[PDB]
Amino acid sequence: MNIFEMLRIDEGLRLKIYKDTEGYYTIGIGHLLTKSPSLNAAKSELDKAIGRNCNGVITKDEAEKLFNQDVDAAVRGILRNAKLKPVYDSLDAVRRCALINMVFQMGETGVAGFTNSLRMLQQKRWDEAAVNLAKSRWYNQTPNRAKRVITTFETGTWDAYKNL
Repeated sequence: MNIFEMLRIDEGLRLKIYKDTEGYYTIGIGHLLTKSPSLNAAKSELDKAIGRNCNGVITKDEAEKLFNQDVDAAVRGILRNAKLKPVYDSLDAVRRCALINMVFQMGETGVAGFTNSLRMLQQKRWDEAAVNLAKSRWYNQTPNRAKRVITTFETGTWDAYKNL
């Protein structure tokens, strides 16, 4: 299993503009288009993103291209982030994937906000960190996905996804 397969399980794949769990216009593999309520603003962003008139629909290839960019930008974001980089550098390869997954879902800023949990992960206090992470709007709003990520940080294995 790798970051791509992991995120593919968590976000799903949709070839038609859709509304995410927060009600925002999304496409492909969790690619947020706009927080705006206008489906038109969404279609415009979509076209801007693919470089063609898509009329709200994209191919699998297009979805994958977007997904590659997004994973890439998530990693680069963590690496440029003064709060995130040290954590990421301290982690093993599996746990690194769990942090990338949070960043992909909630953005750099959002994750950078989990101060206490970040400190615990750095210190390698797995159990304590799994507990602190669960005390968040994130966990309450998308509990099954949060559980999988949290299990990944707790164990350092892909068990939560071997299921899936």
